[PDB]
Amino acid sequence: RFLKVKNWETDVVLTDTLHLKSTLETGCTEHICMGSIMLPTKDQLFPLAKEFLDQYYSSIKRFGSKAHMDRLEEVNKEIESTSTYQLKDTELIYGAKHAWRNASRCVGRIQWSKLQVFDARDCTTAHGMFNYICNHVKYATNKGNLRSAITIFPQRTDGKHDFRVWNSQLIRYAGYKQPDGSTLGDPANVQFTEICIQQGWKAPRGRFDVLPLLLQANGNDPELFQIPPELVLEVPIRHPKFDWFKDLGLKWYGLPAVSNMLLEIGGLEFSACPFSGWYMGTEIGVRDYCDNSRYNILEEVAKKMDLDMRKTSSLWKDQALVEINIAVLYSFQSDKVTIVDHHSATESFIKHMENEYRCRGGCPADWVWIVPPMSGSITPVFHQEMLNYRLTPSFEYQPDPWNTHVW
Amino acid sequence: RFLKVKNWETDVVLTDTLHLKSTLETGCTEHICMGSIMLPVRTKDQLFPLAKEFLDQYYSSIKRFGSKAHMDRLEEVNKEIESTSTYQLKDTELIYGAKHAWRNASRCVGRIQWSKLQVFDARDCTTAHGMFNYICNHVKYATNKGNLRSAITIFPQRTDGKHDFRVWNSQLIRYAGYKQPDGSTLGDPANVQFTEICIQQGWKAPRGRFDVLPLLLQANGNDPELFQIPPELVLEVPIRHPKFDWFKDLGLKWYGLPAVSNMLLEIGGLEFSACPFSGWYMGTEIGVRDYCDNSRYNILEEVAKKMDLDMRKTSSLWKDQALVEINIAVLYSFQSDKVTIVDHHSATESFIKHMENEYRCRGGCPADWVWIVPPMSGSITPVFHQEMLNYRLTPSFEYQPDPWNTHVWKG
Ligand code: HEM
Ligand code: HEM
Ligand SMILES: Cc1cc(N)nc(CCc2cc(F)cc(CCCN(C)C)c2)c1
Ligand SMILES: Cc1cc(N)nc(CCc2cc(F)cc(CCCN(C)C)c2)c1
Ligand SMILES: C[C@H](O)[C@H](O)[C@H]1CNc2nc(N)[nH]c(=O)c2N1
Ligand SMILES: C[C@H](O)[C@H](O)[C@H]1CNc2nc(N)[nH]c(=O)c2N1
Ligand SMILES: [Zn+2]
Repeated sequence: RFLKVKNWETDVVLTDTLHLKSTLETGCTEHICMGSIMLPTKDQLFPLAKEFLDQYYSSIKRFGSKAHMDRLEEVNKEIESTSTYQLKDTELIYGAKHAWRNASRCVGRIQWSKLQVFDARDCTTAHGMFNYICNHVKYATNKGNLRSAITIFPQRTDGKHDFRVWNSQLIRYAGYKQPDGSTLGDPANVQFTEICIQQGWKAPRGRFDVLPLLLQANGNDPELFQIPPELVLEVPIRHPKFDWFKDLGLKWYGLPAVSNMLLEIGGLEFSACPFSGWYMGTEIGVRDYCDNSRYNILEEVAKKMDLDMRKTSSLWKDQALVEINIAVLYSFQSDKVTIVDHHSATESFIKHMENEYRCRGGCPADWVWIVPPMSGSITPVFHQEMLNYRLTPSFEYQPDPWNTHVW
Repeated sequence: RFLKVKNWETDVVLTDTLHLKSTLETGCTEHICMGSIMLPVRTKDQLFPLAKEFLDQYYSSIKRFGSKAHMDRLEEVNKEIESTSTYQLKDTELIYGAKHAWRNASRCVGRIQWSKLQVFDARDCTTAHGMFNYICNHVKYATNKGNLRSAITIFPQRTDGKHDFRVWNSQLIRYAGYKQPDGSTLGDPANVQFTEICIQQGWKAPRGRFDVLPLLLQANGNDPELFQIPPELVLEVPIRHPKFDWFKDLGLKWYGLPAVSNMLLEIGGLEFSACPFSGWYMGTEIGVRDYCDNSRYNILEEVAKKMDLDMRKTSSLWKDQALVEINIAVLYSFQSDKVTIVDHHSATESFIKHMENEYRCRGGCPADWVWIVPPMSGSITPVFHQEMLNYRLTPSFEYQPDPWNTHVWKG
């Protein structure tokens, strides 16, 4: 019931007590581990509220206070009357920060307490949503000196008045299927791109077309908006040794901003809660550029390097992979856009774990997602045992809106 | 019940039914995933159902389920159990069992080869000297002058837990580690404790960076005895790089034969506590883990210096760059010397095909993603994108405690 995790590089052992507070389920059982699977009423509401308010009031050293009891009573009375309840600003900010703190798949959580929370609960329309999002984008970008932020739209009511950002991320490149049979731009975004066109977007059929926002307010029909180009900071990718690299025509955007997840706080559900931090280099250079079902540039790069691509054992793929990731980091750094390499980031995370174990009694972590997609065992997280469990508040996946939407 | 796994690169979906035959536990619960945790004398009572489960599987596999031969065998085993408190496997059952333990090993990427395993029956062995002879023969057969052949040698099963056969070496061939008074380490830091035991047991250490350890062999629960594997049987490979000529001067080599000797083979409830097995190396085992772990030979710095990489900031990815060159060198050396080796691209691609074949023919393939994905370049291998289900089937290979912690010394 008290669990130990070992680091096999350092022999440091940590003891986890925090998992006992866990409430949501894992997908795993005593007979089967699903650790590598990517996607495994009033009566319901009050214990969730209580659960949350207890941890909130504990966090401010006011557990068992009159203010605690009063709030507990006030929320209880409000649920009986209104079926739901509204969070105080203080609770909202606490909840969002802790959702991030509890994100077991996030290597960047050392930063969790430094998060700018934009309260957009007064938003009523898609145009309003657009305004709020432009402001988020500009604030977070900060001329390349990135700052973590979340913008939080009104909470779910009856599920028929959901606010949704249809984009999976605030900033992404379009995807187009060619009559050539091939794929132009980002293959991951082909279907979403069609929904944009079908809803009226005039696509420029390029390779790096920043997508438009598709915004849904109050359960109404979604609408299209274009982020001001001057608010989308992009970085042309060059290599600090290969002059030819620039001719590949690669660029990426500076702001990673996830917009499709569900924020759950104290039983309440925030269906539209876009959040952003800054990139770890491998996200772009390993996954975005080298994934086979993505931009898949390994072959082109290798040829420019004149590698023997006859036999896998020459490790030409591995060599190109490194150089591509070198270029990414170099290009962001040169243009003063915040970025972190996988060594720095995993090193920070180990320090964060040790802090969390020391100050909270644990840190839920998903090894499968925490270990970088390149050079795994030369990062300290590879050698770190991690316990994965679900704490609340949380960010959760939710179904894409086009499957759910009564049009 | 049915379970789906998805490959996120291809959208290929597979359906697992095999997990219904799972017995042993995972360590996980509905509240916690222990998927990245490294680690987790039997009564007649529990033994016969374990025997029966096994014998049912065996007779199904040879398409004689329910046959008179099947029924007589169950009969014969049941009686032998209630009479002698244990039982003996037939040669055929032993071979079937060993192959399936490998086939079931969810942490092994090399399982496409599982049906080609040479099984050496060493159940007639009685002394440590006899163990030595068997192990030399295994090493010679498996090495095959560089054309490596998978093999396993199976020593007598556990009886009361007081007469265990054990190979004290974690692997048959491995380099010594020596801790210096200044705190530095000569050789393989992983093997310091065991090296110290060997020395205490009377081994004369040459004290170099690549000293092959002697074998420490325990028969019938007696105190272990030291033996030196004939050097001419230990195939080694000097590591050089195809373009960097200074790489040879790093003075690196490795042995060709990876042979795990510290695990326990369970077949039909019987426990084989000494069952050394061998295959051939995937390059990253040596080039990534052995050479480049901070806790092992740790050569990243020296290599990076000789390549003259910018090492002042990690963002140059000097470590990643050096790591690739080292791994090219390992593969290059082995291939040049005609010693069997496989790269992590070939091996993972072969595993995916094996896994899919297993799903179609067997209804599943238990696999541990955390171990299957190679320790470099993870997502440019197809296993990274493959959802996997991890569960435990028997027969199986299991960890067991280190013998120096449990052994009762006779003196
Ligand atoms: C500030 C620097 C940050 C870094 C370096 C970072 C890094 C990462 C990385 C590399 C991943 C894996 C994503 C993937 O492979 O697709 C991830 C996942 C995740 N991050 Fe962080 N992140 C940062 C900020 C944030 C913030 C501000 C939040 C929320 C407020 C957050 C919440 C999450 C969540 C919920 C996941 C898992 C999402 C999923 O399961 O798909 N991150 N992060
Ligand atoms: C023939 C070529 C083979 C290849 C390329 C191969 C590859 C591998 C690799 C890379 C690992 C991970 C090792 C580590 O990271 O320490 C592994 C683990 C394992 N292999 Fe295979 N292997 C082969 C043959 C065999 C054979 C012949 C057996 C048994 C009959 C076997 C059983 C296992 C088991 C039980 C593990 C898990 C070890 C543990 O948990 O410590 N393998 N294999
Ligand atoms: C907040 C944040 C910071 C950071 N460094 N990275 C992220 C993820 C950004 C991202 C950006 C993006 F465009 C796509 C994805 C993942 C796509 C869906 N997966 C599940 C296949 C993620 C988010
Ligand atoms: C049979 C076989 C084939 C193959 N390609 N590889 C192996 C593993 C070889 C090996 C050889 C070795 F010396 C050490 C290890 C791992 C030690 C335990 N870890 C947790 C530190 C493994 C075994
Ligand atoms: C199947 C497997 O779970 C899938 O490929 C995962 C593996 N680990 C990952 N880790 C991160 N950080 N991001 C990912 O998209 C994935 N994909
Ligand atoms: C903590 C973690 O489970 C540990 O470092 C594992 C990770 N995956 C591995 N995978 C392989 N093949 N071999 C290993 O030793 C490990 N070590
Ligand atoms: Zn699990």
